[PDB]
Amino acid sequence: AIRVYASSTIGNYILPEIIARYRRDFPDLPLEMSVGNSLDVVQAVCDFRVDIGLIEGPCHMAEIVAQPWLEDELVVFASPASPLLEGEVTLERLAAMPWILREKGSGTREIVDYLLLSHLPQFRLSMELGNSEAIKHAVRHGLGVSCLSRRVIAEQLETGSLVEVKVPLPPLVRTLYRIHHRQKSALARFLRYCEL
Amino acid sequence: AIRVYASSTIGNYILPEIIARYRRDFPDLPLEMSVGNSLDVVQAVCDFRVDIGLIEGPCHMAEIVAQPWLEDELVVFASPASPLLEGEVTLERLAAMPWILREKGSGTREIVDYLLLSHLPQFRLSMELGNSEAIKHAVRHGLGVSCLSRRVIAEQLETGSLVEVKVPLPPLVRTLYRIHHRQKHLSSALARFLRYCEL
Ligand SMILES: O=S([O-])[O-]
Ligand SMILES: O=S([O-])[O-]
Repeated sequence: AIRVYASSTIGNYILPEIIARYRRDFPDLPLEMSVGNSLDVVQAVCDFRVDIGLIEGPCHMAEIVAQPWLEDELVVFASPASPLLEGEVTLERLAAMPWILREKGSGTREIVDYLLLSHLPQFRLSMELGNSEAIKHAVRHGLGVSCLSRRVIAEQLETGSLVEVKVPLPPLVRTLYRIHHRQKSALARFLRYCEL
Repeated sequence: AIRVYASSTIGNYILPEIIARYRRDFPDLPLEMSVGNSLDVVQAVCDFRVDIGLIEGPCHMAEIVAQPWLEDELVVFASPASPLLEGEVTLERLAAMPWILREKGSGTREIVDYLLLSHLPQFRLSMELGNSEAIKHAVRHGLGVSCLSRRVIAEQLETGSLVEVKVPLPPLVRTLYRIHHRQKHLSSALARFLRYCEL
């Protein structure tokens, strides 16, 4: 049996298909998947409840072995009818927007705090939501702007109900990590399917 | 000064359109939205942390006033390659498929257990997932079968990545409840927001 805990982006937009490919080639092999945020994954790995954990924020703990797994780009997005789309986008223009952010303790919020909102002086924090679907649908209804992994809003980017905003910053690329406890099981068979 | 705590189905697929229309005609008034599961909302209203709660499961707590608000139709669904799609679907066939269900404390978990899972004897619980999106894509890739609100899987029901399964049972309709504390009856500004939540 394998126990995997993934953060929101991974557990909802990367992991389901991997399990499909895994349980296709290995039926009768158990897999219990749990999805929370990056903090919940880290604490669940520390408690010896899961075998491996997949996080989208950093993790600098002595008892945790973190290895880079995939790359992921966060994007500022807005509704197509947003005034931010017309004209040159600057830092001061982005700080003046109503930002809908993920709760503190999520990897998305921590990374965007480091790469983006760190340079938006006194950015207006309009709403804090505990999941990215509520953030996605709020932004597409013109309730503000946000920053999420491209995997979360991919379908809405192609459909058109959400438009990527050109940010005057280097691309907001982040690393998704695989973690496990140092002091801690057919994982090699499962880790095969997490390769590109 | 209005704070609303809603469950995952309501917060993700209903409230955004309402709040947008509300902030359009009333841009001044503040509006704080929080989304969790049904137990999150119930516990928050009991603790006076939020003015009103919107849930997708029953709530029978003593000092919580629950009133039906909307109706919501749950759907048994699977991938286009499931054996549940053809023949007469029976309860023994349904119980024999891998069921991906929500975590306990979700209104969806409690309602499908009462209206459906109670009638599938010895159903296999393949997985338990904390959110309906992971469920939606797990079944979309073929991991099994589940039951979610039609609002959650409407996009996929359209394109065909997910297919509705006919259940030999009455249509699985649930009631979305609006709750508040028996001690704190809702204010007048809160009432104006409720007009926008109605059909
Ligand atoms: O769920 S993640 O954004 O930590
Ligand atoms: O998240 S809901 O099912 O309470």
